[PDB]
Order: sequence, then structure tokens, then C-alpha cells
Amino acid sequence: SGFRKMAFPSGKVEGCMVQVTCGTTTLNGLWLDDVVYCPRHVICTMLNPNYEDLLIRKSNHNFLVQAGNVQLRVIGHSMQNCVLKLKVDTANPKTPKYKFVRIQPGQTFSVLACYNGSPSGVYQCAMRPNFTIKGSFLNGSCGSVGFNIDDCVSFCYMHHMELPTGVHAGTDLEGNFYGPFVDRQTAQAAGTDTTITVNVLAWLYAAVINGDRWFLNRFTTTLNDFNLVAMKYNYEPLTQDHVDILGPLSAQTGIAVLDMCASLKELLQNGMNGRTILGSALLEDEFTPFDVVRQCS
Amino acid sequence: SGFRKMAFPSGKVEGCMVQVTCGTTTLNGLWLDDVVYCPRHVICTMLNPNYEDLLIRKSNHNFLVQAGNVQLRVIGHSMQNCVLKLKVDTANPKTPKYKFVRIQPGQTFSVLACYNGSPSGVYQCAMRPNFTIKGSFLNGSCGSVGFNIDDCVSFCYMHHMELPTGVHAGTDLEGNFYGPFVDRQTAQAAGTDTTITVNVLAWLYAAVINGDRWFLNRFTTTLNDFNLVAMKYNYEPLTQDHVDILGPLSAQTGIAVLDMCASLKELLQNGMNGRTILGSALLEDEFTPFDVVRQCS
Ligand SMILES: CC(C)(O)CCOc1cc(Cl)cc(-c2cc(-c3c[nH]c(=O)[nH]c3=O)cn(-c3cccnc3)c2=O)c1
Ligand SMILES: CC(C)(O)CCOc1cc(Cl)cc(-c2cc(-c3c[nH]c(=O)[nH]c3=O)cn(-c3cccnc3)c2=O)c1
Repeated sequence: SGFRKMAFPSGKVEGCMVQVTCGTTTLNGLWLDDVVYCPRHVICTMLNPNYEDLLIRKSNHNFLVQAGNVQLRVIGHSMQNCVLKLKVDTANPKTPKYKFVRIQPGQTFSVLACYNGSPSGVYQCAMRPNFTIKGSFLNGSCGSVGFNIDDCVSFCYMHHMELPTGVHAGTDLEGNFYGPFVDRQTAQAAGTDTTITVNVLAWLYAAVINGDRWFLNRFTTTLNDFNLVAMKYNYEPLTQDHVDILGPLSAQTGIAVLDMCASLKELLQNGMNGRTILGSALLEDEFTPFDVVRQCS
Repeated sequence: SGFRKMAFPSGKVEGCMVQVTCGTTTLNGLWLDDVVYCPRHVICTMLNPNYEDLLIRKSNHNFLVQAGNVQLRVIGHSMQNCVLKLKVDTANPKTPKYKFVRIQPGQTFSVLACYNGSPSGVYQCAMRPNFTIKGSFLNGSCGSVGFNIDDCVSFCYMHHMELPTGVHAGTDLEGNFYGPFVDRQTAQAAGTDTTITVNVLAWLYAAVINGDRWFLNRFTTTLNDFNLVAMKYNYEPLTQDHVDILGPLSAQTGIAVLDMCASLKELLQNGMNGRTILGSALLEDEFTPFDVVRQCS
């Protein structure tokens, strides 16, 4: 019993974190086999930088990579989109089985926050519909990575910058930003966000699995009638694919997806009336259906 | 910016988790140097067991310890309070610098949930005033450990059982239960719980550090007048030691502890009136002052 915002065990990623210094700028890098990945803005000093120019002016010896108390030698350097790739002379002996994946909004992942190549903590978050994440990051955290584990680590996020609202923007491990953001200091704000409906429904199923039933009712709704209410409350539309994804949870609890939608409609219209669900006073949308099944099963 | 329920990086503990099987019972063990620690109820089959008797009847060969895909040989076995200590023939080469600590209620720690010796996820929780924890644990999780890191891992919790309310009870790593619980199936319920006042105040300071100020006011209260309101709302008394502990956060924000207490009093008396703090609709009490400073600094 119980339901917690649970991260993946971080050991396999801890063994990959390094420090990358370029001049007076230090941030984190990800060391896999004989390559170190880090945000390319480590080469900046930049309202509007030309990274091609900045990199032409660098030599391998301008890059100091530290793995623990050991200096790695840079033997090559290239740029892929917004990531710098530093070839080093020694392969990381702790490289896990891994792949790089670009996630869809609404998907969750674990973040290993690091400073100076040293992991500080681990937490769970979601890619918001507006392609920001609500992380916890201070100066020096750039290059910290987000990931899921399946013995295979799927890296999906590298941290690059904090937006003015205090939310966070970054890239896949090929250097492509999530969202419309660019790695320079200019006026860029997150778009308006929405709530991840399928995740809220997943979390209500988690609550039932854990004995919270007070929000259930005998009514059902049509997908169309539900999505009409969703839009009024700034929730993402629910698709038939979402319904199918919730299938296993609907079967384990015996509550049809469209029956749970009638619960969610009631909750949106009347609030909780002073009650809580899994210890929360608001509707939680950063657990995926997969997250529920993993933790409740 | 941002504030998240953050766990310690789990790698140093992952390397210590093993599987302990005794007959048809399998649970998790903690392998440090040449000893494996696990809950002694692994030797049970038990409304009222006599563990001294059950252990006399065992031999080393009745204990199957598996570290990954390798069998460790048990060469000795003893019982300390409610923990079994299994001496094995090979020292764990991944043993971190570590110590065993018994924490006070209100302190937080990271849990590495494991099944069959294999880590499943990591989350943060607190020792509640009634000496239970609100964890996330399924059958087979017994022997999962709680810990803090300082390069030294301080183990503070080993999981033993789930209570009927869905909360969790266990021991320090010397086998002494937190709280009045015993490791057998009998009628034992958690005592009435209370809210950890100093932690709620810590979390309000975190909110100010992150730009939530709407709950602040110009008033101050006396420690005595505050504790009068605390008791009415089932909050732990605030002591001068708590006030002193909050010193650094009070200094960084320039808000006197007793000024923040007047905020907390208002919040207890009038609620949030539909507003949120650090993304929560209720007052959070599972961050210590130390947790705030670590994450905000
Ligand atoms: C355009 C916009 C988005 O509106 C305003 C911000 O614009 C940028 C653009 C770029 Cl290209 C980098 C950064 C940035 C740089 C650094 C950094 C600089 N120099 C170092 O030695 N080390 C660092 O870690 C840190 N953090 C940051 C701060 C807090 C949380 N997360 C990230 C940053 O956010 C910001
Ligand atoms: C007296 C009281 C507290 O009121 C009722 C419960 O009483 C006990 C007493 C003891 Cl001594 C053990 C357990 C228990 C045993 C096991 C277990 C048994 N056999 C195995 O092969 N493996 C196991 O993992 C598991 N979980 C458990 C379940 C869910 C979450 N956390 C723990 C358990 O809670 C419960």
C-alpha cells in the first residue's frame, strides 16, 4: 500500500556524470563510452551567440573534463544541434546499457540533479504539454539529465536553462530542444500550459487501488461529453488511445474508463469539498498509467 | 528555482541490496562488508512466534543469499533484536562508507524500495511523530532500507511490515522498532499522529525563497501564543530549539521565525482560500530545515 512520487534508482546514471569546464564556465556532462555530452552553451561568455564561430575558436585543450578526481583527456570535439560532444581518450567503464529517446508531452522521467559533476538528488517530473518541466535546479545544474529505466537506461532530457517563471527548458540527448526554446538570452516564455487528463485518470485509478473511493459515482459519460468539460477546465482532450492505455487499470479495478471520467467531471465541477485523494488536495497529473501499474503492481 | 520532494542518489545503496530466502519466504537484505542484514521474520511460516526457537532450528544452509546472479555462502548466523545477521564468505566490494543511525521523529530519509534483491524505485519520506512512515511498499518489500547521505551513507530504517491503515513500520539497522510495534501478527495500530510544525515552517521558508509571499503578514506572535494555536490544530509544539534550527532560513529571507509563525497561525485559522504554496493545497510537513537549505542552496 501507499502511493509516492517515485524515481528510478539512480546508480546507473550516477556513474556517468562528469564535470565539464570551458574557461570560467563549469557545468555537468554525461560520459557514455568514450564521449562526453554537455550543453553547448558551456563555450559561451551572449545575448545572441554564434556557436559555429565560438567552437571554431576552441581547441581540445580548452575543455577540462573531470570524472571524480581524475582528468579525462579530450581528443576531439563536435557539435550536434544544441549539444557538445567531447571525445575522450578513455571509455567510461561504468557505461550502462542505454539509449537516447525523445519523449512526448505527458510522459514522466527521473531527474538526477548534479553540480560540478556530483549528483545532489533525484526526483520525478513530467514533460508538460507546453514542453517545460517543473524541476528543481540551481545555477550549475545545466547538463543534469532526465531518464527512465527498463536494465536499459533511456536518457530523454538534458537540462539547459531556467525560464523567468521558474520552470525549466532543455533538450533530448541529440541536442534538440523540447518546445520552441533556443539556447540564448532572449525574450522567450513558456506557452500556456494544460493539465494531462490521462494522467489524472491514472492517478484516480491509483487512489481506488489504494482504497480512496469517495469520489466514485454511478454515472457514466460519453467521451465527447467529457471532452466538452475538459476544455472548459483547461484539460487536454482525452482520446480513444488514452482510453485504451487505461485498459489494464480499468480491468484491475472494474471501473470503466468512461465511468471514471464521470468522477473526474464531478471533481472538476464541485471540487473536493475538503477531502483529499492519496494525500493531495488537488488533482495530480504527473503519474502516467505506466507509473501507476509499476508502483501498484 | 523550483522545489521538489528530492531523494538522495541511490547508487551507493543499490550496490548493497541482496535477496535472502529461507524456505518459501524471500525478502531483501543489506550486504555490508561480510554481513547481510535482514528482518528476522524471514525465518517464520506466526500469530505469536518464538524467534529464539525458530533460529536454533536453522542451519547456515537454510539461508540462500543471492547478490545479482551470484550465490553468497552463509558461514554464520545470529539475531540482534529484530534483525537477522548472516555472515557470508565474501565481503561486499561495493560497501560504501557507512554508519547506522537511529533517527528522531520529524526527520526525513530516502527509501530504496526493493523486491527480490532488485531496487525498484526511490522516494523521500519522514518518520511520523507516531513512529510510522507513509511509504509505498508491496509484498516482498521487507528489508528495503531508508537512508541519508552526508560520501557517508547513514542507514536509519529497515522495512518490516504494513499496518492495517496502510502505513509502514520498521526498525533501525540494529533491529529496534521505531514505535511500540512488534514483529508478529497481532492487533497493533498506530497511535494518533500529529503534524511536524518545524517542518511546515521550513517549507514556508522554502516557498518565500521561491517567490510565494501571499501568506506573509506584518504580525508577530509569541512562542506561547503560537503553541496554543498549534495544539488546537493537532500540531507538535514548537520549541526554542526548533526556533534556533530555523535560524539560517530566517536570516536568508529576513523573516523572523515568530513572524512566520503568525503566517502559519493565519493559514491554520483561515485556510488558503483557493491558493497554493509550492504547488500544494495543504501544508507540507515532510521537509526538514536541513532539506530546505540543501535544495535551495
Ligand atoms: C532566455 C531565457 C530562457 O528567458 C533566460 C535564460 O537564458 C539562458 C540561456 C542559456 Cl543558453 C543558459 C542559461 C543558464 C545558464 C546557467 C549557467 C551559466 N554559467 C555557468 O557557469 N553555469 C551555469 O549553470 C545556468 N542556468 C540555470 C540557472 C538555474 C536553473 N537552471 C539553469 C541557466 O538557465 C540561461
Ligand atoms: C500485526 C500487524 C502489523 O497489524 C499486521 C501485519 O503483521 C505482520 C507481521 C510481520 Cl512479522 C510481517 C508482516 C509482513 C510480511 C510480509 C512478507 C511475508 N512473506 C514473504 O515471503 N514476504 C513478505 O514481504 C510482507 N509485508 C508487507 C506487505 C506490504 C507492505 N509492506 C510489508 C508484511 O507487512 C506483517
